[PDB]
Amino acid sequence: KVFGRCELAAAMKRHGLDNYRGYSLGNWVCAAKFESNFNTQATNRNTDGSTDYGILQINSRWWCNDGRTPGSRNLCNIPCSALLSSDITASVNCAKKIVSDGNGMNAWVAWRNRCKGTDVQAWIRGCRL
Ligand SMILES: [Cl-]
Ligand SMILES: [Cl-]
Ligand SMILES: [Cl-]
Ligand SMILES: [Cl-]
Ligand SMILES: [Cl-]
Ligand SMILES: [Cl-]
Ligand SMILES: [Cl-]
Ligand SMILES: [Cl-]
Ligand SMILES: [Cs+]
Ligand SMILES: [Cs+]
Ligand SMILES: [Cs+]
Ligand SMILES: [Cs+]
Ligand SMILES: [Cs+]
Ligand SMILES: [Cs+]
Ligand SMILES: [Cs+]
Repeated sequence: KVFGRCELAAAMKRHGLDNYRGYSLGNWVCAAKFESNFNTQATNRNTDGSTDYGILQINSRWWCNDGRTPGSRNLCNIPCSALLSSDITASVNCAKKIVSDGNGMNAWVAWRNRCKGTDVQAWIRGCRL
């Protein structure tokens, strides 16, 4: 599923991500825009052999099992395919664990490089939330 910007903002809020660990909803929408262009089915292979899955491009190295990432963990206790669903619940639940891991949203390199410190409220401007 390719979400609309306001559509995704609303889903993320519904799932409790708005201000989770102090990160406003715009931060989450901005990260999804640059991670997946809002497409739940986004996959991207990393140089190390791990793969990133879904709207927030969650990495198999730590967070989900794909069966082909040697020496990895599965700390969200999910198959990585669950992160590609049109329903975002599993991605949001896993992202809550990731953002709580010590480095906040810097866990997402694209958030750090393209969202961090910007007018992230623009990503939710105009949305009925
Ligand atoms: Cl929308
Ligand atoms: Cl957009
Ligand atoms: Cl915001
Ligand atoms: Cl594996
Ligand atoms: Cl594990
Ligand atoms: Cl599995
Ligand atoms: Cl959803
Ligand atoms: Cl933080
Ligand atoms: Cs990647
Ligand atoms: Cs790419
Ligand atoms: Cs790649
Ligand atoms: Cs990525
Ligand atoms: Cs493993
Ligand atoms: Cs596990
Ligand atoms: Cs789970």
